[PDB]
Amino acid sequence: MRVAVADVGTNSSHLLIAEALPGDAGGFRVIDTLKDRTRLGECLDTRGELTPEGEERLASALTRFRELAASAGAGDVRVYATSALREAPNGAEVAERVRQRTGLYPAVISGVREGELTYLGVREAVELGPDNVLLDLGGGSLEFVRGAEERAADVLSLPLGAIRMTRAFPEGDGKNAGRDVADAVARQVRELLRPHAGRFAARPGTQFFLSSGTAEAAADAIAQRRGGRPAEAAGGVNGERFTLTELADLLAHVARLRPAQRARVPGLERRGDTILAALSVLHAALDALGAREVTVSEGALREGMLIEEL
Ligand code: NA
Repeated sequence: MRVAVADVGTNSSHLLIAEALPGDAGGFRVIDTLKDRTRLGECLDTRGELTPEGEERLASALTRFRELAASAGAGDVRVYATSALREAPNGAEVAERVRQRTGLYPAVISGVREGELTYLGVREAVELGPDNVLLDLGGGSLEFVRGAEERAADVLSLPLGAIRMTRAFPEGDGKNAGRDVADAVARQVRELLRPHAGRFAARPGTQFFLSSGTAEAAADAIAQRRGGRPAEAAGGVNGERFTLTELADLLAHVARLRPAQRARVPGLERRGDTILAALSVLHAALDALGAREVTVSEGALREGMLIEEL
Protein backbone atom coordinates (compact mmCIF):
# COMPACT_ATOMS: atom_id res chain seq x y z
CA MET A 1 0.00 0.00 0.00
CA ARG A 2 2.96 2.33 -0.68
CA VAL A 3 3.22 4.85 -3.52
CA ALA A 4 6.09 6.99 -4.78
CA VAL A 5 6.02 10.25 -6.73
CA ALA A 6 8.94 12.43 -7.73
CA ASP A 7 9.47 15.85 -9.24
CA VAL A 8 12.51 17.06 -11.16
CA GLY A 9 12.97 20.76 -10.56
CA THR A 10 15.91 22.95 -11.54
CA ASN A 11 18.49 22.59 -8.81
CA SER A 12 16.77 19.84 -6.82
CA SER A 13 14.74 16.68 -7.41
CA HIS A 14 12.58 15.11 -4.71
CA LEU A 15 11.12 11.66 -4.13
CA LEU A 16 8.05 11.39 -1.91
CA ILE A 17 7.11 7.96 -0.54
CA ALA A 18 3.69 7.65 1.03
CA GLU A 19 1.44 4.93 2.35
CA ALA A 20 -1.98 4.91 0.74
CA LEU A 21 -4.62 4.47 3.42
CA PRO A 22 -7.73 2.24 3.07
CA GLY A 23 -9.67 3.70 0.14
CA ASP A 24 -12.85 4.17 2.23
CA ALA A 25 -11.81 7.50 3.72
CA GLY A 26 -8.62 7.24 1.64
CA GLY A 27 -5.88 9.72 2.43
CA PHE A 28 -2.12 9.23 2.63
CA ARG A 29 0.68 9.21 5.21
CA VAL A 30 4.04 10.50 4.05
CA ILE A 31 6.71 7.88 4.83
CA ASP A 32 9.79 9.71 3.51
CA THR A 33 10.89 12.65 1.38
CA LEU A 34 14.30 12.25 -0.26
CA LYS A 35 16.10 15.15 -1.92
CA ASP A 36 18.63 14.95 -4.75
CA ARG A 37 20.77 18.04 -5.38
CA THR A 38 20.52 17.51 -9.12
CA ARG A 39 21.69 21.08 -9.79
CA LEU A 40 20.46 21.02 -13.38
CA GLY A 41 20.56 24.82 -13.36
CA GLU A 42 24.36 24.85 -13.51
CA CYS A 43 24.25 22.22 -16.29
CA LEU A 44 22.44 24.46 -18.80
CA ASP A 45 24.45 25.84 -21.71
CA THR A 46 24.12 29.24 -23.38
CA ARG A 47 21.08 28.24 -25.44
CA GLY A 48 19.52 26.66 -22.35
CA GLU A 49 20.08 23.03 -23.39
CA LEU A 50 20.96 20.45 -20.76
CA THR A 51 24.60 19.32 -20.93
CA PRO A 52 25.65 15.65 -20.85
CA GLU A 53 26.74 16.26 -17.26
CA GLY A 54 23.17 17.34 -16.57
CA GLU A 55 21.81 14.17 -18.20
CA GLU A 56 24.19 12.17 -16.03
CA ARG A 57 23.09 13.87 -12.81
CA LEU A 58 19.45 13.42 -13.80
CA ALA A 59 19.98 9.76 -14.72
CA SER A 60 21.82 9.22 -11.44
CA ALA A 61 18.99 10.82 -9.47
CA LEU A 62 16.28 8.71 -11.10
CA THR A 63 18.27 5.49 -10.65
CA ARG A 64 18.67 6.20 -6.94
CA PHE A 65 15.01 7.22 -6.67
CA ARG A 66 13.92 4.00 -8.34
CA GLU A 67 15.97 1.94 -5.85
CA LEU A 68 14.70 3.89 -2.80
CA ALA A 69 11.10 3.30 -3.84
CA ALA A 70 11.60 -0.38 -4.68
CA SER A 71 13.40 -1.16 -1.42
CA ALA A 72 10.53 0.57 0.40
CA GLY A 73 7.86 -1.57 -1.28
CA ALA A 74 6.48 1.39 -3.25
CA GLY A 75 6.66 -0.23 -6.67
CA ASP A 76 6.91 2.27 -9.56
CA VAL A 77 7.75 5.98 -9.40
CA ARG A 78 5.69 8.55 -11.22
CA VAL A 79 8.09 11.34 -12.22
CA TYR A 80 7.12 14.81 -13.43
CA ALA A 81 9.64 17.44 -14.56
CA THR A 82 8.95 21.19 -14.41
CA SER A 83 10.73 24.39 -15.58
CA ALA A 84 14.27 23.09 -16.15
CA LEU A 85 13.38 20.38 -18.68
CA ARG A 86 10.34 22.31 -19.93
CA GLU A 87 12.46 25.27 -21.10
CA ALA A 88 15.46 23.27 -22.30
CA PRO A 89 15.18 22.83 -26.10
CA ASN A 90 16.50 19.26 -25.65
CA GLY A 91 14.31 18.50 -22.62
CA ALA A 92 12.21 15.89 -24.44
CA GLU A 93 15.32 14.20 -25.83
CA VAL A 94 16.91 14.13 -22.38
CA ALA A 95 13.73 12.65 -20.92
CA GLU A 96 13.60 9.78 -23.39
CA ARG A 97 17.34 9.07 -22.91
CA VAL A 98 16.99 9.04 -19.12
CA ARG A 99 14.10 6.62 -19.53
CA GLN A 100 16.26 4.31 -21.68
CA ARG A 101 19.02 4.46 -19.07
CA THR A 102 16.96 4.16 -15.88
CA GLY A 103 13.50 2.86 -16.77
CA LEU A 104 11.86 5.96 -15.25
CA TYR A 105 10.30 8.52 -17.61
CA PRO A 106 10.50 12.17 -16.43
CA ALA A 107 7.27 13.46 -17.99
CA VAL A 108 7.61 17.19 -18.72
CA ILE A 109 4.41 18.78 -17.52
CA SER A 110 3.05 22.12 -18.71
CA GLY A 111 3.02 25.09 -16.37
CA VAL A 112 -0.77 24.87 -16.15
CA ARG A 113 -0.59 21.16 -15.34
CA GLU A 114 1.96 21.94 -12.63
CA GLY A 115 -0.34 24.61 -11.25
CA GLU A 116 -3.45 22.45 -11.10
CA LEU A 117 -1.51 19.70 -9.27
CA THR A 118 0.14 22.19 -6.93
CA TYR A 119 -3.32 23.46 -5.96
CA LEU A 120 -4.13 19.93 -4.76
CA GLY A 121 -0.93 19.90 -2.70
CA VAL A 122 -1.95 23.21 -1.16
CA ARG A 123 -5.48 21.92 -0.49
CA GLU A 124 -4.14 19.21 1.79
CA ALA A 125 -1.57 21.48 3.50
CA VAL A 126 -3.73 24.50 4.45
CA GLU A 127 -7.44 25.21 4.76
CA LEU A 128 -8.96 26.45 1.49
CA GLY A 129 -12.11 28.49 1.29
CA PRO A 130 -14.87 29.07 -1.26
CA ASP A 131 -12.71 31.42 -3.36
CA ASN A 132 -8.95 30.87 -3.34
CA VAL A 133 -6.20 32.34 -5.51
CA LEU A 134 -2.85 30.52 -5.41
CA LEU A 135 0.44 31.90 -6.72
CA ASP A 136 3.16 29.28 -7.23
CA LEU A 137 6.48 30.89 -8.14
CA GLY A 138 9.05 28.47 -9.54
CA GLY A 139 12.30 28.84 -11.42
CA GLY A 140 10.94 29.49 -14.89
CA SER A 141 7.29 30.33 -14.40
CA LEU A 142 4.62 31.75 -12.12
CA GLU A 143 1.31 29.86 -11.96
CA PHE A 144 -1.92 31.65 -11.04
CA VAL A 145 -4.62 29.25 -9.82
CA ARG A 146 -8.20 30.01 -8.81
CA GLY A 147 -10.70 27.57 -7.38
CA ALA A 148 -12.87 26.53 -4.47
CA GLU A 149 -12.32 23.97 -1.72
CA GLU A 150 -11.68 20.95 -3.98
CA ARG A 151 -9.75 21.74 -7.17
CA ALA A 152 -8.53 24.40 -9.57
CA ALA A 153 -11.14 26.04 -11.79
CA ASP A 154 -8.78 28.38 -13.66
CA VAL A 155 -5.02 28.16 -14.28
CA LEU A 156 -2.63 30.58 -15.96
CA SER A 157 1.13 30.10 -16.34
CA LEU A 158 3.29 33.15 -17.05
CA PRO A 159 7.07 33.24 -17.76
CA LEU A 160 7.93 35.10 -14.51
CA GLY A 161 10.06 32.56 -12.67
CA ALA A 162 12.61 33.54 -10.05
CA ILE A 163 15.53 32.32 -12.16
CA ARG A 164 14.10 33.56 -15.47
CA MET A 165 13.53 37.06 -14.10
CA THR A 166 16.93 37.16 -12.40
CA ARG A 167 18.43 36.48 -15.85
CA ALA A 168 16.02 38.66 -17.87
CA PHE A 169 16.87 41.78 -15.82
CA PRO A 170 20.57 41.54 -14.97
CA GLU A 171 21.58 43.56 -11.94
CA GLY A 172 24.27 46.18 -12.47
CA ASP A 173 26.94 47.37 -10.04
CA GLY A 174 25.20 50.58 -8.99
CA LYS A 175 23.72 51.09 -5.54
CA ASN A 176 20.26 51.48 -7.11
CA ALA A 177 20.51 48.41 -9.32
CA GLY A 178 18.47 46.21 -6.98
CA ARG A 179 15.64 48.76 -6.89
CA ASP A 180 15.82 49.22 -10.66
CA VAL A 181 15.53 45.45 -11.17
CA ALA A 182 12.64 45.21 -8.72
CA ASP A 183 10.82 47.95 -10.63
CA ALA A 184 11.52 46.38 -14.04
CA VAL A 185 10.32 42.98 -12.84
CA ALA A 186 7.16 44.61 -11.49
CA ARG A 187 6.55 46.31 -14.84
CA GLN A 188 7.01 42.95 -16.57
CA VAL A 189 4.55 41.26 -14.18
CA ARG A 190 1.87 43.88 -14.85
CA GLU A 191 2.47 43.71 -18.61
CA LEU A 192 1.97 39.93 -18.76
CA LEU A 193 -1.13 40.16 -16.57
CA ARG A 194 -2.56 42.95 -18.74
CA PRO A 195 -4.49 40.55 -21.04
CA HIS A 196 -5.92 38.84 -17.95
CA ALA A 197 -7.59 41.44 -15.73
CA GLY A 198 -10.35 40.12 -13.47
CA ARG A 199 -9.26 36.49 -13.74
CA PHE A 200 -7.30 36.25 -10.48
CA ALA A 201 -8.25 39.59 -8.92
CA ALA A 202 -9.55 39.71 -5.35
CA ARG A 203 -13.32 39.52 -4.90
CA PRO A 204 -14.93 39.96 -1.46
CA GLY A 205 -13.82 36.99 0.63
CA THR A 206 -11.04 35.85 -1.73
CA GLN A 207 -8.22 34.13 0.17
CA PHE A 208 -4.71 34.18 -1.28
CA PHE A 209 -2.10 31.46 -0.93
CA LEU A 210 1.52 30.98 -1.92
CA SER A 211 3.59 27.82 -2.41
CA SER A 212 7.18 26.77 -3.29
CA GLY A 213 10.58 27.86 -2.09
CA THR A 214 10.63 31.63 -2.55
CA ALA A 215 7.37 32.05 -0.65
CA GLU A 216 8.51 29.75 2.16
CA ALA A 217 11.78 31.67 2.44
CA ALA A 218 9.83 34.94 2.45
CA ALA A 219 7.62 33.70 5.29
CA ASP A 220 10.67 32.55 7.28
CA ALA A 221 12.42 35.91 6.77
CA ILE A 222 9.33 37.95 7.63
CA ALA A 223 8.62 35.93 10.77
CA GLN A 224 12.21 36.34 11.97
CA ARG A 225 11.95 40.06 11.18
CA ARG A 226 8.98 40.14 13.57
CA GLY A 227 11.23 38.53 16.20
CA GLY A 228 10.59 34.83 15.55
CA ARG A 229 13.00 31.91 15.62
CA PRO A 230 14.24 30.38 12.36
CA ALA A 231 11.58 28.18 10.80
CA GLU A 232 13.87 25.17 11.27
CA ALA A 233 13.47 25.57 15.05
CA ALA A 234 9.74 26.41 14.81
CA GLY A 235 8.71 23.36 12.78
CA GLY A 236 8.47 24.98 9.35
CA VAL A 237 6.40 27.72 7.74
CA ASN A 238 3.29 25.80 6.70
CA GLY A 239 0.24 27.92 7.46
CA GLU A 240 2.23 31.04 8.28
CA ARG A 241 0.62 34.27 7.14
CA PHE A 242 2.09 37.62 6.16
CA THR A 243 0.73 40.90 4.79
CA LEU A 244 1.57 42.64 1.54
CA THR A 245 3.17 45.43 3.59
CA GLU A 246 5.49 42.92 5.31
CA LEU A 247 6.49 41.59 1.88
CA ALA A 248 7.09 45.10 0.57
CA ASP A 249 9.37 45.81 3.56
CA LEU A 250 11.36 42.63 3.05
CA LEU A 251 11.73 43.47 -0.65
CA ALA A 252 12.89 47.03 0.07
CA HIS A 253 15.45 45.60 2.50
CA VAL A 254 16.63 43.00 -0.02
CA ALA A 255 16.85 45.55 -2.85
CA ARG A 256 19.26 47.80 -0.92
CA LEU A 257 21.58 44.80 -0.35
CA ARG A 258 24.00 43.15 -2.75
CA PRO A 259 23.58 39.43 -3.65
CA ALA A 260 26.11 38.19 -1.10
CA GLN A 261 24.41 40.21 1.64
CA ARG A 262 20.99 38.89 0.58
CA ALA A 263 22.11 35.32 1.36
CA ARG A 264 22.83 36.50 4.93
CA VAL A 265 19.30 37.84 5.56
CA PRO A 266 17.80 35.25 7.96
CA GLY A 267 15.39 33.02 6.09
CA LEU A 268 16.88 33.89 2.69
CA GLU A 269 19.98 31.72 2.98
CA ARG A 270 20.41 29.55 -0.14
CA ARG A 271 18.31 32.00 -2.21
CA GLY A 272 20.53 35.09 -2.41
CA ASP A 273 21.03 34.74 -6.18
CA THR A 274 17.33 35.04 -7.13
CA ILE A 275 15.52 36.32 -4.04
CA LEU A 276 15.43 39.93 -5.22
CA ALA A 277 13.72 39.18 -8.53
CA ALA A 278 11.51 36.53 -6.92
CA LEU A 279 10.22 38.79 -4.16
CA SER A 280 9.65 41.43 -6.81
CA VAL A 281 7.53 38.98 -8.79
CA LEU A 282 5.49 37.98 -5.75
CA HIS A 283 4.84 41.53 -4.54
CA ALA A 284 3.96 42.87 -7.98
CA ALA A 285 1.61 39.96 -8.65
CA LEU A 286 -0.12 40.09 -5.25
CA ASP A 287 -0.45 43.88 -5.44
CA ALA A 288 -1.99 43.69 -8.92
CA LEU A 289 -4.53 41.11 -7.75
CA GLY A 290 -5.48 43.13 -4.68
CA ALA A 291 -4.19 40.68 -2.09
CA ARG A 292 -3.85 42.08 1.43
CA GLU A 293 -2.57 38.94 3.18
CA VAL A 294 -1.42 35.47 2.18
CA THR A 295 -1.08 32.04 3.72
CA VAL A 296 1.99 29.97 2.81
CA SER A 297 1.64 26.27 2.05
CA GLU A 298 4.48 23.77 2.26
CA GLY A 299 2.33 21.38 0.23
CA ALA A 300 2.78 21.73 -3.52
CA LEU A 301 3.36 19.71 -6.71
CA ARG A 302 4.55 16.40 -5.19
CA GLU A 303 1.65 16.22 -2.75
CA GLY A 304 -0.72 17.00 -5.60
CA MET A 305 0.78 14.17 -7.63
CA LEU A 306 -0.01 11.84 -4.72
CA ILE A 307 -3.59 13.07 -4.48
CA GLU A 308 -4.19 12.44 -8.15
CA GLU A 309 -2.62 8.98 -7.98
CA LEU A 310 -4.86 8.04 -5.04
NA1 NA B 1 5.80 27.62 -10.78
